[PDB]
Amino acid sequence: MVRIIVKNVSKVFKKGKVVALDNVNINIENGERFGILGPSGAGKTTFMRIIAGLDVPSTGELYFDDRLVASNGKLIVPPEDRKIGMVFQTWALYPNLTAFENIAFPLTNMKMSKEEIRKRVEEVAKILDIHHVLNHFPRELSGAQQQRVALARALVKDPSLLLLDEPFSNLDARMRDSARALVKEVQSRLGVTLLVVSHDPADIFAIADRVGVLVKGKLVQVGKPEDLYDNPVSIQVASLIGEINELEGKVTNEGVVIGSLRFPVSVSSDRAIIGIRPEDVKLSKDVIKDDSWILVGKGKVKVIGYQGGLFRITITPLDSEEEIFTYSDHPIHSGEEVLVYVRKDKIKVFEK
Repeated sequence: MVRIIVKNVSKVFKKGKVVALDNVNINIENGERFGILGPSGAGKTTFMRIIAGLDVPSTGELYFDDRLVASNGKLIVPPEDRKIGMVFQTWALYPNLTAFENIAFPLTNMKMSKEEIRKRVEEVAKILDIHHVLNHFPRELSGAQQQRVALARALVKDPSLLLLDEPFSNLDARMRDSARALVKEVQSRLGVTLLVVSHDPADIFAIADRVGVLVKGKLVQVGKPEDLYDNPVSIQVASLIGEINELEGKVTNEGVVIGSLRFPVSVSSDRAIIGIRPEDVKLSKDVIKDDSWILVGKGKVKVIGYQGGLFRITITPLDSEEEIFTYSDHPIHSGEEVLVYVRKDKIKVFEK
């Protein structure tokens, strides 16, 4: 419902000594689901605060449609006038207001009568299925209910933009898929532009259609989540978007050599960084009969972990301390020599 133009936006702290954002440029389209991933919670939150109007660019400009809302150290349109709904891990519910009172709060000075406020709060509460707990204080609500009250609070003034900063991090892991699905449903129903920032790529894959990755205050890649996943511009982006094994080796005519492993790829430099995701690795004790996998050499099991009902098997090549982990239905015990296969088209390689 609103287009966001981020034009050469920079943000410094400590009188210039810290550069949290460095010349960020993004054009977010009306109704787009956009995500930001990156190593710095603070930097991502800084970006989010600038979009919300809780902070301003040190240099550069920010537009909502064609309206200049902030520019070069000046706040031009404050948050309450930007048609934004915020679901921020750091913006909690007021503990001594009931759910109703929490949801009604943003309407206090919106020139609405008592009945108008009640009708609006009840309407939103019904849609988010918390109408029946409106009289409860937050402490007496379940985690999912608190999430829903926070979302109702964000939606009560009918925003054009929904901003989410670590929105599911208060919830038990088991409840997050439901919460992500609810946010997806809300966005579809309202058609709001949506911006989500998170440390967790699962939030990005679930909700965002286009994602930018922030490293050291710089937007280093922008694209569909699957494109960042399969075609990352760097090993750092590769790891931000999902699990990956990072190995360093020597470039040779026969491939990149890492001890007893050799990957059939090359780069122009003397050494290379190999990226291979755990799903793109398979181990065996003898050759397999499957031409969709290629042999890269021998390895030895170093250690096994157990997670999600699967065995996390870590190997190293012979004559190397570099590690590769993968997940399996069955264990291969520590010290065992194995053959290492990978998906050829999934090997990522970068110059060192």
